[PDB]
Amino acid sequence: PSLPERIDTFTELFNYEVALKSYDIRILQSNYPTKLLSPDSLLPQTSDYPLKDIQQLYSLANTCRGKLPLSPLITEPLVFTRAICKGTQLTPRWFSRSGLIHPGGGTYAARYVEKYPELRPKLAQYMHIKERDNEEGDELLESLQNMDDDAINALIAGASMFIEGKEMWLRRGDRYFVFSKDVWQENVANAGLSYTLASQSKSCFVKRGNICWDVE
Repeated sequence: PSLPERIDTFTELFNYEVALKSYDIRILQSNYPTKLLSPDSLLPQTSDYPLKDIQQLYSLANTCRGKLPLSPLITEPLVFTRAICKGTQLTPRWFSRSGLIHPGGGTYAARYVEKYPELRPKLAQYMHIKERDNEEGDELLESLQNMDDDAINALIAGASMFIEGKEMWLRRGDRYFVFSKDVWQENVANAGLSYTLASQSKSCFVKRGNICWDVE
């Protein structure tokens, strides 16, 4: 049987009621916007802006005075930077409607809570998962925080499947189901498959998520 056919067989060998746990995808997406999951959100974003505007923004952040950047492209970072300077309240709705990510990398919310620590509980949901200490002991948040780049990027892409450490996540219907290796590795073998992780593969001809599939 063809490789895509064997991969279909594989997904059919699971009893989705034996999953270790599952998550509703719609709720995951509403709670964790792509930008709060992506590794690249932590890196500087200054390249998406005119250089002169970024230079003026840094001067404003560093001194709270000077000439104001004229690009319409810099409105949100300008409003944020001026708010810090002038002690202006930024509401949860402001963060929720924003682009979330500060030009310097990381989130508006994380910088705001660094200035006003009392707001950490109210604004945590607008911070990047890697900026959060999980003081709440939230199981899904902790699960997401433990994913390496290739796994979290598979999740961001809505991949049909991906390996997370020793567990496999499988999309079925409106949920992701998580299975133990006792189950999923047996099903690999019984579907007539073998696999390598994308980060380990030297040739990844048939890719799903971070999984490089081949025949057994």
